[PDB]
Amino acid sequence: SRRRVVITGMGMLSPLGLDVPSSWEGILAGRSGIAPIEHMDLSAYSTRFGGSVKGFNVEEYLSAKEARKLDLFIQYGLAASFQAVRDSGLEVTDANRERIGVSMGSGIGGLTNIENNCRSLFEQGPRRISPFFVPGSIINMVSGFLSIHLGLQGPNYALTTAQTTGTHSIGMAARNIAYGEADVMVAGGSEMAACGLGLGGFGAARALSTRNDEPTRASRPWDRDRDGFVLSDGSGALVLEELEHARARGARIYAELVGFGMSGDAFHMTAPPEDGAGAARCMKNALRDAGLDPRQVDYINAHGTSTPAGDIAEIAAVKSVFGEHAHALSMSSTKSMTGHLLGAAGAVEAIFSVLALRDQVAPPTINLDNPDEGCDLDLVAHEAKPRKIDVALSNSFGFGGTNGTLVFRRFA
Amino acid sequence: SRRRVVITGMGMLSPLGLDVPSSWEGILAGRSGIAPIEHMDLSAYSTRFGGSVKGFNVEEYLSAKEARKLDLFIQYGLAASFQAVRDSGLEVTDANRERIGVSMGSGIGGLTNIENNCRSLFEQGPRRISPFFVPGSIINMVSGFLSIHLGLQGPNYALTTAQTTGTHSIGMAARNIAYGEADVMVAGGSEMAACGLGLGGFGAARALSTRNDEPTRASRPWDRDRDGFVLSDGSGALVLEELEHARARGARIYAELVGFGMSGDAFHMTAPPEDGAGAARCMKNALRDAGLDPRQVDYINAHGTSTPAGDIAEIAAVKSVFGEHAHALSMSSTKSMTGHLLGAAGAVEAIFSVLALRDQVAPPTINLDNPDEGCDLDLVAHEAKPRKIDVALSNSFGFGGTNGTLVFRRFA
Ligand SMILES: COC(=O)c1cccc(NS(C)(=O)=O)c1
Repeated sequence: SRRRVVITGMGMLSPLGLDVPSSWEGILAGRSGIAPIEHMDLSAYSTRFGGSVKGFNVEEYLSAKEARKLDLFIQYGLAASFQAVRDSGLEVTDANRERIGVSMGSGIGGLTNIENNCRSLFEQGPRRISPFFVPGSIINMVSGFLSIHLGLQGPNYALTTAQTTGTHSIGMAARNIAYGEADVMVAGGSEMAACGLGLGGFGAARALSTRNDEPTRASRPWDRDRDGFVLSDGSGALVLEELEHARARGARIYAELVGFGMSGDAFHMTAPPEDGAGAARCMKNALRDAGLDPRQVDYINAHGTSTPAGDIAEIAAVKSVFGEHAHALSMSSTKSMTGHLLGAAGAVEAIFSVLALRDQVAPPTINLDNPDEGCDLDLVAHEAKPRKIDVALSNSFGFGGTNGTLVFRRFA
Repeated sequence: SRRRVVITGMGMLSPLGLDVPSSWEGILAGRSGIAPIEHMDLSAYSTRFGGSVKGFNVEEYLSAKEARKLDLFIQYGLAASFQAVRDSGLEVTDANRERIGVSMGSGIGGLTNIENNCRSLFEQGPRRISPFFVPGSIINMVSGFLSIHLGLQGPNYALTTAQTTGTHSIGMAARNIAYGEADVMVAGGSEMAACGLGLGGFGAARALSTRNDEPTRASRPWDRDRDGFVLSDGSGALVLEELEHARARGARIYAELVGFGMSGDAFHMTAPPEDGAGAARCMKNALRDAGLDPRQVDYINAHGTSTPAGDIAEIAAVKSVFGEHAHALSMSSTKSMTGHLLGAAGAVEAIFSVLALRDQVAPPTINLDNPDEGCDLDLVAHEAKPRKIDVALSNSFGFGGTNGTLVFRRFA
């Protein structure tokens, strides 16, 4: 019978900071982490900026010897996972190791590593392919390398549901705990798709902002002048814990995870439907799961990708789910500042939602100068809004029309 | 209390055939799907063979427009899903479409398209990358495209847990039904890693059989002359359905999925431990989930990959779990014949496990000419064995020490 799941630990790499509090500081100040990309030459690309992780030192977590074998996406997952576990103060013993698992997801996984090894194969032949290519690049190795390093013998898996990976990864880890399969899960995602194939691939789709000359203003969710999403890199991890297990060890509890919703648009491979019908079905699943009256929802951390079609469909989905109460809650897209971390977006945004609850403040949607046709909600334009937040909601929407919703609330 | 989950439809592309009955005819006759890989220069490669899908006609499934947009691994999963849905007799309606979801996974995803779009990027630059590169290539697009073609609005996701993908996909789909989030799920996996990056990547780790001279004898699980796994292509898809829902529409029920177990080894990135302690915990977990005593098990579809470390760890884990019953059960590796479909291994093997229940026969381990040290179990060497099978287990172990077990039971 269903058990309660709380957040005891969190960890992060974002374009705004090398940890949770440095990133959060940035969210509330309305700072941008978007800048021209330097690790490669992008003069042949229509988009030349992104949300880079700045000054990451992997040797704060791992040996240079192991780091050399692993794609940045894994290094980012491990970094945030280590932060989360440390921040929970949990000690892994023989008594508990079978009851602690991990679910860290990614959309694309180790694409830099695959690109480079493709370069070696086409330039020099198959004998130049790294022996570490596969285990150093595949999406499930954040879960595997984390389990090897900490000795987690619990459920060990990884989702790839594109831009919804983070939300789904957290939600299903919660179901693991709630229904007895584990007492603790390390959950979230990591992405690093800032290579030629990513910026080029999203380029060819015409899916990205091309505001090369003002990169900090490019991601402008619900603004009339938005021209696509901003590609960003990073990681989010949370320690999810069964409540009594958290109590029994005097764990500091940030919030409760009360509800998780999934739905498929069954509409289009890449475009969300204009109405947000699938997003609406997903949010309703989440509220029912949480046993809530929708008027209890105080903050929504929107997906808010800064795409024409994506942003407007959220507004419809929300108005549709929350009727007149749509006008009373506060909804923001932190992707105004971080950009879109793809498979990591749901993970870092889950953490912002939990810190919104702890600090009783809605983060801003920056660059929202001229809200677009029908974008007439409290979108927290420009500046953080101190306010009462008892129940917070994090949405994610991805290619394949795959939707995920997380519901958190204050815990007493 | 939990809802019972049965199998009402199954679908497959394998190296043994273009559907289930053809595949299963191969398995029981002990035929091999392994052969030199064609229309592809493997001169510079230590491995020149594997399990191809022979004669696949995607225009039976998709228009040529929509098949050109999609990586072969998506084509293969869609073919298995469409087969499985057809095989179930299920009718999708506005009344049930919110209760039908998809969890089709992949280990590696769209390598072939990454290779080809890479060729474009290096030779000619980023402007030659396909607009459909990203959505044509990412692992969740079997779930995505299937949901769009059939109007499935249920839980829509994808796992990627390396060689455990297929087993985890089916188990977690079963969970979605058992606990009332869906009444039907299409679950399993697909893979097409028979490109340069795949043969090269697994080549570079010396993980592959190089018995180039006798490709049909290369896969020889538990035989003393084994020298690594054979790389194979294809897909498996099962329609999972809540029992009362199947019964109401008078569906043919193949068998019941009664148990699902997971564990992590927390040992090595690619090698299991010697004693299979992790696989042991995973099997124990599945049998507990099924309310089953180990003595009740009759058949095991092994992971049985034909690696030296992997084949022997599995024997130790079967001896540790089953003790005095370990020689009475029958355990064969159908990879002896199909080779290793990686993410799709668990799905076609769940199907072979369901048909071992239907037809009351253990598939052979072919090539088991000389059992190795301590490989003294009933491994069904050379030839299919008719016998009593009430309960059958399917095992999948994966890079990152990610373990998954499914327990099937006869239905009446
Ligand atoms: C996966 O383990 C569970 O116990 C469980 C129980 C109930 C529902 C679910 N849904 S999910 C997490 O697979 O999306 C899982």
